[PDB]
Amino acid sequence: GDVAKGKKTFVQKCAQCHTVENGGKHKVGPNLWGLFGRKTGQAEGYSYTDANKSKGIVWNNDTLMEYLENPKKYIPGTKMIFAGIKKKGERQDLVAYLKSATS
Ligand code: COH
Repeated sequence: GDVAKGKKTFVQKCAQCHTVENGGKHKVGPNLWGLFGRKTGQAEGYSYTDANKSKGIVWNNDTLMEYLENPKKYIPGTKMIFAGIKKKGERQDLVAYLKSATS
């Protein structure tokens, strides 16, 4: 995807609740450094719902694309209150940015 477009999407729709840099702070939601290839609910020092800790899947392109379309459908009980990025292209560019900015 397009990293520069995904970045703007992240700043507009995600930054209020998340940081991406290494050592970044937890805001409403968890810092996302190291997200890819890791199981759900594993950011150090963040208090996740039991649902986000137990989903049990590994975050990658496939699972993040599904999740970001409708967070609560994928993780029922989640405290991330956000409707989702409905357009596939916008979601793909956002995943491209996340992959680039979290490692
Ligand atoms: C109003 C707050 C808010 C918004 C707008 C938002 C917008 C977005 C966003 C924008 C499209 C992106 C890319 C993300 C991405 C994520 N968020 Co949020 N998140 C938010 C609050 C949270 C919270 C809170 C959690 C933890 C949920 C839980 O523990 O159930 C979270 C969890 C997540 C996770 C799972 C982390 C993990 O399993 O370690 C990802 C990925 N996210 N979030």
